[PDB]
Amino acid sequence: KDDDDKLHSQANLMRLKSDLFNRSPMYPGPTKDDPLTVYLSFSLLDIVKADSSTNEVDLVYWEQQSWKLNSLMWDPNEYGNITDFRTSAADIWTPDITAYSSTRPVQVLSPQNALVNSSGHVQYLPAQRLSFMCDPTGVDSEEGATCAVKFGSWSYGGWEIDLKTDTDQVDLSSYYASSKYEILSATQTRSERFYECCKEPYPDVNLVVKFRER
Amino acid sequence: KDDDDKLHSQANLMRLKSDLFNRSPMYPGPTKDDPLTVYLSFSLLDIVKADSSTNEVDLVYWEQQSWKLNSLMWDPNEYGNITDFRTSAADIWTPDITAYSSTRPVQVLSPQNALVNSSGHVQYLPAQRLSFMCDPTGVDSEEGATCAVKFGSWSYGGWEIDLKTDTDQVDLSSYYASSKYEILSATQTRSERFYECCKEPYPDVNLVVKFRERR
Amino acid sequence: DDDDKLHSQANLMRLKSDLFNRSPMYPGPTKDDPLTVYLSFSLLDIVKADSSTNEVDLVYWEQQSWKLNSLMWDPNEYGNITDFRTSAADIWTPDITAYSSTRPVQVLSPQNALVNSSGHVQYLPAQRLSFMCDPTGVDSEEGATCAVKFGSWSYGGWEIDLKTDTDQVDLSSYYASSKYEILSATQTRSERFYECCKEPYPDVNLVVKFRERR
Amino acid sequence: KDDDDKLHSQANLMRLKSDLFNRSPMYPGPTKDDPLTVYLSFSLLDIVKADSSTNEVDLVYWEQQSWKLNSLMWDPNEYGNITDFRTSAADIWTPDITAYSSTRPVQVLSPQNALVNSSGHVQYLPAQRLSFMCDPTGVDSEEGATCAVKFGSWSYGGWEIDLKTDTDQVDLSSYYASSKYEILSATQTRSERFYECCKEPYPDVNLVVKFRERR
Amino acid sequence: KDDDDKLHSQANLMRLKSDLFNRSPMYPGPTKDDPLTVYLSFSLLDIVKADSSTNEVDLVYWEQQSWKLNSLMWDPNEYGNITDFRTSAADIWTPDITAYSSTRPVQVLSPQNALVNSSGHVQYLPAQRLSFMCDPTGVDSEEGATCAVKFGSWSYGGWEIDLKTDTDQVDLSSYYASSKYEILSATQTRSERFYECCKEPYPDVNLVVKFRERRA
Ligand SMILES: CCN1C[C@]2(COC(=O)c3ccccc3N3C(=O)C[C@H](C)C3=O)CC[C@H](OC)[C@@]34[C@@H]5C[C@H]6[C@H](OC)[C@@H]5[C@](O)(C[C@@H]6OC)[C@@](O)([C@@H](OC)[C@H]23)[C@@H]14
Ligand SMILES: CCN1C[C@]2(COC(=O)c3ccccc3N3C(=O)C[C@H](C)C3=O)CC[C@H](OC)[C@@]34[C@@H]5C[C@H]6[C@H](OC)[C@@H]5[C@](O)(C[C@@H]6OC)[C@@](O)([C@@H](OC)[C@H]23)[C@@H]14
Ligand SMILES: CCN1C[C@]2(COC(=O)c3ccccc3N3C(=O)C[C@H](C)C3=O)CC[C@H](OC)[C@@]34[C@@H]5C[C@H]6[C@H](OC)[C@@H]5[C@](O)(C[C@@H]6OC)[C@@](O)([C@@H](OC)[C@H]23)[C@@H]14
Ligand SMILES: CCN1C[C@]2(COC(=O)c3ccccc3N3C(=O)C[C@H](C)C3=O)CC[C@H](OC)[C@@]34[C@@H]5C[C@H]6[C@H](OC)[C@@H]5[C@](O)(C[C@@H]6OC)[C@@](O)([C@@H](OC)[C@H]23)[C@@H]14
Ligand SMILES: CCN1C[C@]2(COC(=O)c3ccccc3N3C(=O)C[C@H](C)C3=O)CC[C@H](OC)[C@@]34[C@@H]5C[C@H]6[C@H](OC)[C@@H]5[C@](O)(C[C@@H]6OC)[C@@](O)([C@@H](OC)[C@H]23)[C@@H]14
Ligand SMILES: *[C@@H]1O[C@H](CO)[C@@H](O[C@@H]2O[C@H](CO)[C@@H](O)[C@H](O)[C@H]2NC(C)=O)[C@H](O)[C@H]1NC(C)=O
Ligand SMILES: *[C@@H]1O[C@H](CO)[C@@H](O[C@@H]2O[C@H](CO)[C@@H](O)[C@H](O)[C@H]2NC(C)=O)[C@H](O)[C@H]1NC(C)=O
Ligand SMILES: *[C@@H]1O[C@H](CO)[C@@H](O[C@@H]2O[C@H](CO)[C@@H](O)[C@H](O)[C@H]2NC(C)=O)[C@H](O)[C@H]1NC(C)=O
Ligand SMILES: *[C@@H]1O[C@H](CO)[C@@H](O)[C@H](O)[C@H]1NC(C)=O
Ligand SMILES: *[C@@H]1O[C@H](CO)[C@@H](O)[C@H](O)[C@H]1NC(C)=O
Ligand SMILES: *[C@@H]1O[C@H](CO)[C@@H](O)[C@H](O)[C@H]1NC(C)=O
Ligand SMILES: *[C@@H]1O[C@H](CO)[C@@H](O)[C@H](O)[C@H]1NC(C)=O
Ligand SMILES: [Mg+2]
Ligand SMILES: [Mg+2]
Ligand SMILES: [Mg+2]
Ligand SMILES: [Mg+2]
Repeated sequence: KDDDDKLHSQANLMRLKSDLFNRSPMYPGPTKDDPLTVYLSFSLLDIVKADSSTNEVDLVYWEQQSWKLNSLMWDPNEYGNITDFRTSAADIWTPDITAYSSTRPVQVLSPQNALVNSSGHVQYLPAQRLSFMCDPTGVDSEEGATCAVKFGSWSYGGWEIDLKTDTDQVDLSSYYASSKYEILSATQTRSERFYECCKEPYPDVNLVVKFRER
Repeated sequence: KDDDDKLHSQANLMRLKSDLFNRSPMYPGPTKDDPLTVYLSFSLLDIVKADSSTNEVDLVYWEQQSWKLNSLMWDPNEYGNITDFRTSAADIWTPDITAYSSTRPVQVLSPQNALVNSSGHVQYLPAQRLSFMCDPTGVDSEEGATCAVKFGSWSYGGWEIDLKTDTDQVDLSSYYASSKYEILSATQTRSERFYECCKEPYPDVNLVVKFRERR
Repeated sequence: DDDDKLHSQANLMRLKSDLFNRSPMYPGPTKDDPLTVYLSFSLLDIVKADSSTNEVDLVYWEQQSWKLNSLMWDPNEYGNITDFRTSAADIWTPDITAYSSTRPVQVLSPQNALVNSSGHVQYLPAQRLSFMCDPTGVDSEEGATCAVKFGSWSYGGWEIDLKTDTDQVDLSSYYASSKYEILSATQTRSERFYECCKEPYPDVNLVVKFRERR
Repeated sequence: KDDDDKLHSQANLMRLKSDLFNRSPMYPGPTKDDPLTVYLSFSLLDIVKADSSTNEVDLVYWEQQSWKLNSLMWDPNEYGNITDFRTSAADIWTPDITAYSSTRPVQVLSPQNALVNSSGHVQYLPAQRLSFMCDPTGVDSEEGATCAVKFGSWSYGGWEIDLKTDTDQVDLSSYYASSKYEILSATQTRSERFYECCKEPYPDVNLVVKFRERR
Repeated sequence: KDDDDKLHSQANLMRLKSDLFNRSPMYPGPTKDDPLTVYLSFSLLDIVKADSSTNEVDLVYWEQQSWKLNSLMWDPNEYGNITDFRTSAADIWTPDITAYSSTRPVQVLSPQNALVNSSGHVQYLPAQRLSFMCDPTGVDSEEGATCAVKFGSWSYGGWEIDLKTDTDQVDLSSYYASSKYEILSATQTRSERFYECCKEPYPDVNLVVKFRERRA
């Protein structure tokens, strides 16, 4: 009936995945000769705690990571008109973006699952709680306090992975209104850094947040 | 013989799980062409802590999840008139339902097991302790504090996974009599979210709790 | 005697291979193959009673024991081995939970079971459980009282039956210098029934009367 | 060259590790017909905290375990004259020795790796942080306070696993000079019990620590 | 075309990793007959907390580790002129190197991935947070406190793994300027210790740190 169509779609999905993760090897990761661009964007849910005894602030946020792999492309016509699929992030290569000034291991607040689609684009959007080095002086004033945290590849330079922000403005829309702290401003900026060691540029995305007690 | 029956019974179950799990590849997940409906529900047990300095609350509750897969269906006459069986939750596909509001990784307080039966209905009922953003303010008065947390699939829209609920009434019959906090109202409310960007519905269940200090 | 030692080990490996490799792991109890599990508690310490969260922390040993026909053997075929120790991971274990725990149960002991030729299993693991309790009275003479129910999570009385050896919780191992004194501890079986759905459910109720020491 | 010496070096070890682990099953454990002697010795590094509110003390120490297995023996002449090698603690069998009074799961501060040598002796030294039941009362005085914690096999009796101890003196040579607590005495004593149940003796090693606030 | 080079790139590196890892057995570890030198280097980041009740301190740093294995070499010519690659550190051998005075299990703040190059050199650099035994006394003083922590192999002696440092100067350039505590000095120094038990040396690197409550 109509639900035989349900079967073919299940069968078609299995088949696509098989073609992708079994018939073909897992991605070795970007190389100088296969540079990759990773798009990074932040949405800030809560500032849970600002600790002036340890100088550590706790953020809860979503981090949108996306990038494209030719290895992940397919023609939806051969696979029953499937233009995408959800999958565990264990089954696909994921980038090593990390907070550079984490003071604690990051806690993952969301299922770790990615969306892949026919163009070979991947959307990974992990929700997480980060503790990072922040001195909150003046959080209780009106001018407020400001803390920065940088994100980027741990093991890869600009010639292998390239960071870009699609928007310079941090997304404040889902932030918690009844949170102890209120956001004056938050901005995600991209930078490039150099070392005498090597001529390769090293990108980071610097997250700057201004906030006060509420 | 009584023993011979116990024997056949077992073998039957092994064969049955074998047919589903070994012989067919585990279910790939829902698609638009093959949507899934998940029924949620909540049973309240304890509000353990309300933290005024961080604005977080600790809740201990049962979250009931149900769904149906044709893949899990079988004929009881085929396998010993077995109408249902228990299984480890890692043996079956489970839905990526998550509280969108959590401040700490959820902790599981019970075995992870699911009931499954002949028509392919899965029943999963994890006990959990959750910390989420809430404002305790006013919990020391008569009106109490009201807090809320949204649950829904993290990776899936309403055209793949659709959220539903038995009732709008949270189950308090199991709530801890001696808890530091007493519960005034508790509700589970469904809604669908729509974005500028996309035509697809994004459902959630909204758990709303009204609570105050016990004395 | 060396050879005798080598033959004892060969025998044990062979007995083990027959159960966990020759035949596939027990699917668990059912209506037509029900199981009885005996529970007995031994109370070690009450480490903390928190008045602010209404939580109590306990250290205790939980004796679980049961019979499985698939675990039987005739010692003569196997070098007169009448019992062995095994990793609890290797055998089906009943799913018994504290119903009113407020944290994940912490395991203090190696998880290892005793099996013998009649097919009886004995598993005792030391745990720290924190659960829902009202401490008030703990600073009085009469003392505070708390209770926790233990039973199966996903099985009913028709599949798993609960039973106790005695109604007397064992205090013989209870820490003398503990912050809290144990006035009484009882362990009582009860069956939960419904008008609605016809299958009994069991549980064992650990009730503890305790006060601050003087 | 001096390279060839290194290649045989590696190959003989890979070879030796394979003959023990791959071509032979893992040791089933001690039995009444095949008993094993375990040596337990302690070295104290720190007493981190005494908590007078819960009556628990937190201790950092090395626990040295030694035993000899016939199935770990080899002739050095036959592999490269290799008399010993380091392996992951998970590759071999380990005795299950536990603090009987621990109030939290133990935390390992060190890699888990053992040393094995040609006569079948194994030496395993995990650095651990343990919390055990102790009443700190008197730790602010001159006599200090005294606690004890028994270690032993959880699942095996004296006819299967035989506990012995190196010294009655717990090694203080590595203890931390600047600790909030000074150690007056630390001793490790072997002991055995009997039960109404059985004739088989149960050994434990009793670690008794006397300490007081340094100042 | 342009994308052809891309493929050969991907294929080449999958082939290289296959020859080293799936074709050859993971390295058995150093031996007295095949010893190894690991270099340690420290870059100090934050002293997060100093606990004067328990005398433990919490520290954040990067620890650079490098060694060389002949078994990890290749000719870049046979292999598309790949001169190095990134990999998970679970796929290679890593030295067991522990802070000896740790009071709580080390936490890792970064991805455990390591870089390997055609000469055979391996370079591994985790961020960690360490609780270790230190008495913060006179951290109030303008003169500060002083603490040290030892690092070495847990299971290996000096004839199997020899421990070295590139500079006796700890790298402070990445230190957090707004930290509760300021760094007066940090040194990293190689020690060697003999026991009666054996005539074999046991190396360690000592990290010595003098800090005080920051006043800016
Ligand atoms: C390998 C670990 N990795 C972490 C680093 C760390 O980067 C940062 O922390 C950082 C980056 C930009 C701006 C500020 C940064 N920063 C600080 O330095 C202080 C605080 C932690 C912070 O936010 C990421 C980028 C790069 O790795 C691809 C590094 C650089 C690559 C290259 C550079 O050495 C000159 C540098 C590394 O030192 C090691 C490498 O040597 C092979 C590295 O550890 C980081 O140094 C900042 C830096 C490398
Ligand atoms: C994959 C992660 N996922 C988590 C999200 C997040 O859900 C929520 O946060 C949320 C949902 C319903 C009601 C309230 C929610 N909420 C908030 O938004 C903040 C407030 C405190 C709260 O609890 C749910 C499921 C959906 O994807 C199935 C999302 C939407 C799908 C679609 C939507 O774009 C607007 C939106 C996503 O941005 C990603 C996609 O962009 C193509 C997503 O990350 C979440 O946005 C909130 C939203 C997607
Ligand atoms: C898998 C979840 N499971 C946990 C439950 C939980 O039971 C209890 O918590 C409980 C049982 C007896 C007495 C008191 C109990 N109790 C509470 O209810 C909380 C309070 C702190 C406490 O101790 C165990 C037994 C049974 O499952 C075998 C349950 C019952 C079986 C049946 C019953 O519903 C009709 C009931 C369930 O609601 C769901 C089931 O529907 C398939 C269940 O979730 C638990 O409800 C008590 C109850 C089921
Ligand atoms: C299997 C778990 N195991 C832990 C036990 C418990 O050991 C102790 O805690 C202990 C031992 C000696 C002296 C004092 C002990 N002790 C206390 O019991 C109080 C105090 C907190 C403490 O540390 C040690 C090992 C032994 O079997 C290896 C036990 C005994 C073997 C035998 C004994 O039955 C009485 C007893 C067990 O009950 C189980 C067995 O059933 C036949 C056992 O659980 C422990 O009983 C305390 C006792 C067994
Ligand atoms: C595998 C355990 N191992 C850890 C050890 C532990 O290291 C230290 O604690 C340590 C080492 C050098 C200098 C100071 C150390 N130390 C202290 O001991 C106290 C102070 C806080 C500190 O950091 C590392 C080096 C060596 O193994 C490579 C050890 C020594 C080799 C030899 C020595 O015994 C005579 C000594 C060991 O006792 C056991 C060994 O016998 C197999 C060992 O456990 C450690 O003893 C310190 C010591 C061995
Ligand atoms: C699959 O995913 C990628 C990434 O979202 C899609 O590429 C984007 O598609 C939108 C559609 O308008 C464009 O606006 C974007 O410019 C495209 N790239 C980016 C990063 O902006 C792609 O179209 C999707 N394809 C399918 C079959 O669904
Ligand atoms: C197997 O599982 C399904 C799912 O619960 C059962 O279908 C339910 O049956 C109950 C009892 O009559 C009804 O109240 C519900 O309306 C049904 N579904 C739902 C969504 O609640 C089915 O009855 C079970 N089969 C057996 C063993 O009787
Ligand atoms: C295996 O252990 C069980 C106990 O766990 C033994 O069963 C005991 O049998 C005796 C004699 O009938 C009873 O007195 C005990 O009550 C039983 N145990 C308990 C506490 O229920 C069984 O005998 C052992 N197997 C063999 C044959 O040695
Ligand atoms: C199923 O149940 C019927 C009784 O209702 C029984 O007679 C029949 O034998 C059972 N089927 C099998 C295969 O045992
Ligand atoms: C030990 O074995 C090695 C390698 O075969 C050999 O070269 C060496 O001579 C042996 N030692 C002795 C004393 O024979
Ligand atoms: C192996 O270690 C044991 C325990 O110390 C010892 O008796 C023996 O001398 C050692 N033998 C070798 C080959 O090193
Ligand atoms: C690899 O490592 C060594 C040590 O850093 C370095 O000197 C050598 O140049 C590197 N090989 C290259 C350049 O690819
Ligand atoms: Mg028959
Ligand atoms: Mg013989
Ligand atoms: Mg040769
Ligand atoms: Mg070509």
